[PDB]
Amino acid sequence: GPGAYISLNYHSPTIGMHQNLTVILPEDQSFFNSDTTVKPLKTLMLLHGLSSDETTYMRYTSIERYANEHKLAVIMPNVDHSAYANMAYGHSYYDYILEVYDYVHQIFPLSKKRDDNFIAGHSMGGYGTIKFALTQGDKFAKAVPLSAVFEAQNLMDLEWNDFSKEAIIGNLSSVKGTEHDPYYLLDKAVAEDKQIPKLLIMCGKQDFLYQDNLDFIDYLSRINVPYQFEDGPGDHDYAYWDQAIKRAITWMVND
Amino acid sequence: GPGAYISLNYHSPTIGMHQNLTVILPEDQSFFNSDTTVKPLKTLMLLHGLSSDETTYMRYTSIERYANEHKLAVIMPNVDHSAYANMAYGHSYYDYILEVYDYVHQIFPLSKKRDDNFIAGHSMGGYGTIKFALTQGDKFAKAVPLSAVFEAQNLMDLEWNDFSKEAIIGNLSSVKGTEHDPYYLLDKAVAEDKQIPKLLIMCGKQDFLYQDNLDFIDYLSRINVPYQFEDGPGDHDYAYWDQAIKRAITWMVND
Amino acid sequence: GPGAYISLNYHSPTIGMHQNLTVILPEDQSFFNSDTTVKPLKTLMLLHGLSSDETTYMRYTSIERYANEHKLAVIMPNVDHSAYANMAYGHSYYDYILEVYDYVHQIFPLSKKRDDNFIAGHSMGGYGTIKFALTQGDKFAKAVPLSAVFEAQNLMDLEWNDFSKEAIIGNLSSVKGTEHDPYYLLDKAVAEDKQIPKLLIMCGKQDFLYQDNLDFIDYLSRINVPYQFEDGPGDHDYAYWDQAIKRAITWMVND
Amino acid sequence: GPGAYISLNYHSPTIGMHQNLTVILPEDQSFFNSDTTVKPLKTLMLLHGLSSDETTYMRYTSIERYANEHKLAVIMPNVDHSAYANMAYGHSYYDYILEVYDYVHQIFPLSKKRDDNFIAGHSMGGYGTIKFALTQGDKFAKAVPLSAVFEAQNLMDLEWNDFSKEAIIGNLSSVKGTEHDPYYLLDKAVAEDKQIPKLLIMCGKQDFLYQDNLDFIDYLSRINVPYQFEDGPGDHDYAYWDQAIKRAITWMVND
Ligand SMILES: *C(=O)N1CCCC[C@@H]1c1ccccc1
Ligand SMILES: *C(=O)N1CCCC[C@@H]1c1ccccc1
Ligand SMILES: *C(=O)N1CCCC[C@@H]1c1ccccc1
Ligand SMILES: *C(=O)N1CCCC[C@@H]1c1ccccc1
Repeated sequence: GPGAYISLNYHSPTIGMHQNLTVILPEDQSFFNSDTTVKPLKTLMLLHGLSSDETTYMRYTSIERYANEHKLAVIMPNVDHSAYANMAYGHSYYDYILEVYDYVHQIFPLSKKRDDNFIAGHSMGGYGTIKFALTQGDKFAKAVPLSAVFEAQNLMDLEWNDFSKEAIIGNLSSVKGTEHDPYYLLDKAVAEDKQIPKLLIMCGKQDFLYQDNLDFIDYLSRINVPYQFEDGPGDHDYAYWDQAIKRAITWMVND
Repeated sequence: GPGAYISLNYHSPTIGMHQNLTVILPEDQSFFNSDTTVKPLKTLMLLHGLSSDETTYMRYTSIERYANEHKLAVIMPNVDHSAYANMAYGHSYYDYILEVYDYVHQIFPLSKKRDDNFIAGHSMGGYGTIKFALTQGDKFAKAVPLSAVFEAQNLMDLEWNDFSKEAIIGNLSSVKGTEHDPYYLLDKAVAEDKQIPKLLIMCGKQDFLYQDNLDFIDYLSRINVPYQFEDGPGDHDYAYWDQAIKRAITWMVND
Repeated sequence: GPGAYISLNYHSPTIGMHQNLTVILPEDQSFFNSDTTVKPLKTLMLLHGLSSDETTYMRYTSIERYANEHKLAVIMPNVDHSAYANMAYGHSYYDYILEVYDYVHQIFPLSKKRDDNFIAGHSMGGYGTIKFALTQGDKFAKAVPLSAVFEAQNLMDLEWNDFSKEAIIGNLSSVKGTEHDPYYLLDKAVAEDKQIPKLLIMCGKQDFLYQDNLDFIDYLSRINVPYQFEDGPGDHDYAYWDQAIKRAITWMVND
Repeated sequence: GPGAYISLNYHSPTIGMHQNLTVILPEDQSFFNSDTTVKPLKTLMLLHGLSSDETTYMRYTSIERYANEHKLAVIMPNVDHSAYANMAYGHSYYDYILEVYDYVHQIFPLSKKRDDNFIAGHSMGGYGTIKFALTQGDKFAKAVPLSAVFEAQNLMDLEWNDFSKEAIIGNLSSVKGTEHDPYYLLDKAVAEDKQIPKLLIMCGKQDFLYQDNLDFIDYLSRINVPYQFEDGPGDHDYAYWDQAIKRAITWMVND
């Protein structure tokens, strides 16, 4: 089963600039028959890590092959070094992901039902995934952080090439207890009885963030929030993310 | 002002291969608001000439700027050296254009009303435009051949690099009186009382097809088919088609 | 080390039209220092199968990841339904591959040494690979047919979607003894003592072309031409070609 | 004149992320002769304005047609909302432009002589053009600011969609006397007997930056810096920049 690979570049009203976006749209027989109603596809929002962009999942994995097999549309935006935040000094990249979600669901044949919408991503994108899962729980039925950063201070303190902590968080001395802290977002969601998407958290056992993942699922267990955790051999690279996204895609479309 | 520039590559069931396609999709406020119904856009099917492809209108004109002013969606397929024919030895490129039409109208917010759908193209694409206008009149309200080939044997006998006459028409010596002949298609459309689209025919006065164009509008006049004809200085190049397509787009979107 | 992914569209003098080409160019520190001459890279010409195009290796495999690991440049042209032949009724796609080879070696930092240049491909592209291996042996030190068609009459008689046998071979009754026959090309290469590139032949055991590959390597054995043959589980799909190409790239650069 | 349109995406060591870049590469015979030495092309570094990106010159002008006509290679990078600065809280985008210059001169057949290299851009890109002209005068023989901002404080105090002045300049209350201020860069270039490329300054008379351009040219004569200023009807839009780059390209190439 094949599909369409789509590169879109549009002027975003939220971030004030042209920006590239890539979309995988699997083929359906209704797309070629003008007398049939388009039946909308299940949709995955997929978020890249630091130093990656909207092209890197396509280049370094076989994701389109996996998505085609499962009739899953995949949306891959670009957010730079933003950590998926409305940046103190930068762009409103949190709001941007929400605009991308609304835009593709308006212009493409994508289901708008919560049960048909998922979010996933790796490293900074796993951090982004858990932030959206805990603040936009009504938009996604399932969320898949891969090799995620859950202790936000480890992301902000990283000395990554050309990376600016202050652009994201400004003057802030710590992120604990703020909108940047997944532990705070999680306590907030439980306290307000928000829907939390079904969680499949994956991380390779040789990954440097492996302890970070253990600490977070340990906290989830202690506050009685369900999840699936899958580890096994793997490091912090696209060889691991290629295999994990294949497993994640199978899990999201099947129950 | 702003819009989306879209590159699509999908596996076409009609031509049995992956093929690239370009789409210009102007922005509409309904595209960014999940609570409003999408307002479908007026749509232009735009056909390239021989040796061009799906990228060349973008590269050699400012078509996206003009389309954006008038909120006109533009579909630009690729058909190789086919002359928009179901080839004797090749691909079913006539059927391909009908497939592209149904496909983009299924997956994008494009109006399906006849009054909102137009077709245009230059040289071999003007030849294609008049063929679809005279055989698919129920799909297009307006048609704009630019520097078109109306006497088909000029194209079939043209001595262009790597161009194969026989791939298109096979062993046929002449194209007159066949599906490849716009005069025949025209006589059959009038004889069968088919709806024929509103016609704007343009061609520069220094173009080698100028006299070819004069012959065709003279025949249109003798069989009581209306048209508007625009000439003036210009040759067979993108300096002319950049100008001509800007004027054509204003004519299409305005009653 | 991540490198560059490059999409090129240029007007080909050989096939008389614009055509898309994709290139993977791994990073070399000399690319960032204007005062040095570029260290020319090893280069692989990679040929797609029928119904694929210049984007399908990127989309359905992780080839860029594998190429980056081995600092291997990769050239991926598009040749439609041509079977890499100068078509009886169509385009001169055999000559086209030679033009692509000359073009990318002129404009990119690619080694022009025979020992640094390789060719590979699957199905129709493995058939193309073996023809180029046996007719351009001075240009390639290694050749890797994957799931190749070696008995050409099976591809010509294949009834694939919109596939035209006469477009390639015209009025020929059979392909035995012609330029289209790899067995003839092999006998001719041995008879004239042409250099034959180092051969790695791969085919999945569940592939319908498996017996066709066994027949060909048996003939190679009987005329004392060396080769390495790799089978194992796998069918005729990109799941198989994703890791045949990963093994092939390791084999090509490590001699 | 036909040519190559090239999209490149590479992981930049300077800005720590994958980034897209577009390149226009006109044809020369030597690109198709394996036996001739490639003749290096004249090269234009072309800088977009605020809210544009690496695709917008190709989409909203006919620049490739003009460049092909004069055998001019054109490099179009993306620098987001950076104003071509090494940002206080962001990316090292000044250094990035220098990396791009070195990179494309290593991997493409581009002349490294000063007399063959030019720089141009509009609005924020005209501001960028004058900054590189006055700090990298040895890399460029000619520079063309189009509708530029010379009084840098107009750009920093601008109230544009999602635009962050503090990302660029930090706490600075004024830009005067700093690297962001073109008037200081000009006095320092004159003071240090630094080479100033030949200057063609263009601005439409209805452009809101027109008085800002008049002020700069009045200062240029006042201190003996030669220039040509070209005005005429035009506003701050791509309709004007389409003229102006067409005229600008003819001026730089012909000598
Ligand atoms: C993930 O996107 N991050 C970017 C570089 C590699 C992993 C890294 C990270 C490491 C440690 C803490 C947070 C982020
Ligand atoms: C138009 O598509 N054609 C391609 C090459 C230039 C003009 C040419 C044509 C010339 C004369 C008759 C038919 C086509
Ligand atoms: C390979 O490119 N061919 C295209 C379709 C799938 C395999 C097919 C082929 C099958 C049998 C004989 C020849 C070709
Ligand atoms: C140019 O790129 N700038 C972005 C918005 C429109 C013009 C604008 C600018 C205006 C005035 C001063 C500096 C920049």
